[PDB]
Amino acid sequence: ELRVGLEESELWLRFKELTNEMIVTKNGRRMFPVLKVNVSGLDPNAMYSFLLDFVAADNHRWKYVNGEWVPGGKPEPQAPSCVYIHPDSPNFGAHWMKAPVSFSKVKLTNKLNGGGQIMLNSLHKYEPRIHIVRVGDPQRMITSHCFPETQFIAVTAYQNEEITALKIKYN
Ligand SMILES: O=C(c1ccco1)N1CCN(C(=O)C2CC2)CC1
Repeated sequence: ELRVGLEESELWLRFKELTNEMIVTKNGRRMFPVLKVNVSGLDPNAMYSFLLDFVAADNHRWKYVNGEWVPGGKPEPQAPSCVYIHPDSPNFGAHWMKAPVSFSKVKLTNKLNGGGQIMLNSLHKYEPRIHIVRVGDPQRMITSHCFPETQFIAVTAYQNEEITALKIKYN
């Protein structure tokens, strides 16, 4: 059976309990924690590409008020479709399953200024989603897993000083 497990789930849950934040910048900022998954039940012989996108979680934006995240108004129009191709793509099942798949180089941005970046709306909540695309498949089979532990609010600057401190502690 195909199984995609979140790595460092305990670390992600430490951030999620505070409400996770990821910085977005003009030039793009790498994530901490880094999304990493373990994979079993691929065809070791088949070739696959790994894609990453970010799904908008809510029909509203968020605001940090009195040390609490609360609904902060109507959402901006959805960020454009941005898919990140894992740089090991395409590769054998055996490649993806032999060691955890790390999305260490993906950059989150609030400006479409190129460079394979992911455009996100500040003060909106997103949930990372990984797609496994089988290569040379006339049916273009794709599997999609969501990672609820990895939900975060995109921010131009950290709102919660406990998040700022956590990011420094574990990174
Ligand atoms: O789908 C399965 C699974 C396990 C047994 C039968 O199916 N898993 C395990 C739980 N997962 C995690 O990411 C763990 C929290 C870290 C996702 C993958």
